[PDB]
Amino acid sequence: TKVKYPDGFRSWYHVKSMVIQPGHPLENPFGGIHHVYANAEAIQGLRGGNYPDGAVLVVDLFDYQEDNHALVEGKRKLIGVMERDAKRFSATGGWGYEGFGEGKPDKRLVTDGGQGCFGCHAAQKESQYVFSRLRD
Amino acid sequence: TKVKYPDGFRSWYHVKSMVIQPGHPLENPFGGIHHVYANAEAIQGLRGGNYPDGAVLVVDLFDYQEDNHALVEGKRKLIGVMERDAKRFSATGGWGYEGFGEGKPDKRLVTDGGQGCFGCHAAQKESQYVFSRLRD
Ligand code: HEC
Ligand code: HEC
Ligand SMILES: [Zn+2]
Ligand SMILES: [Zn+2]
Repeated sequence: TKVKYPDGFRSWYHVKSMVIQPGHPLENPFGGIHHVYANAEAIQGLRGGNYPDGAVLVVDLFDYQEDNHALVEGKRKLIGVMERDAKRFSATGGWGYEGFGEGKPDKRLVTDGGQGCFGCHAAQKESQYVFSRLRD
Repeated sequence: TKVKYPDGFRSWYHVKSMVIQPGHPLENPFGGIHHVYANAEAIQGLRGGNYPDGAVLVVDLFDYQEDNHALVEGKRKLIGVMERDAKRFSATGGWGYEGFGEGKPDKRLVTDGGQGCFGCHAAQKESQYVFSRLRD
């Protein structure tokens, strides 16, 4: 009942990106440039299907440096991972919630079995707990 | 002698992102959040392998909006496209250069056979006229 580290996530479908700057309510700790990645299974959910067991969403969070009016990606801060399993992750609405510090499998960030993650993602129950929207 | 519209580039490997903000010397026309994509052939060349003919790099440029210390992706402004053909695009260092307004296949932008594009990209002869570097 631990989220598997999503090996190869970096080769998945890039869903969207956002910059969270200092002053954002979520600055600690989602401050930075982030990219959302979906595996094949998660794409079915993003396209308007039911999220199937084995869907994985990853949010990939980088530091950035403001250099002469460019924001330039620096070090990877962490990844967030949502792993679909309606049974095993039933306590958090069928998604397993995990963080990996610097995107390393040995740096698990989640210490409450994902209740805090779920507490915010709950606001999106009607879109199956996923904020990101597919775009061209 | 024309660069093909890179159908499906949104499914390709996401190489990197950067934000160019007001004040940047390249604000016209490179202002916004841009995402770099690489097909399989392009990935070979980015890894320090060589670029096969049919390698395609895309730079996907979005407008952004400020939204309470978040930069949020808005409308697509354009895509830039580099298509590898050592012989056919030999006048511009073996890469064909094209822009598509709003990434629409019908809004081709380049009028000088890509000499303008190649001029800036020539700074990067040492790495085959590619600025982007693979990251983790
Ligand atoms: C609100 C106060 C949040 C808490 C606590 C957590 N997340 Fe979150 N998450 C949030 C938003 C507003 C977004 C969308 C960002 C965007 O670019 O639109 C996200 C996104 C994710 C993603 C990408 C999938 C998606 O739902 O869009 C993942 C994989 C994700 N978040 C995981 C995650 C984990 C593991 C958390 C606990 C450590 C967590 N999030 C907390 C808002 C909030
Ligand atoms: C300098 C003033 C530039 C001119 C004119 C053009 N491009 Fe460019 N390009 C430039 C930089 C500094 C970068 C890297 C951006 C980053 O995030 O690192 C790019 C990138 C591209 C890419 C992605 C591949 C790469 O080399 O990194 C493509 C596909 C690309 N640019 C195409 C392109 C075309 C078609 C142009 C003429 C319309 C063009 N570029 C002009 C700098 C400059
Ligand atoms: Zn403020
Ligand atoms: Zn600035």
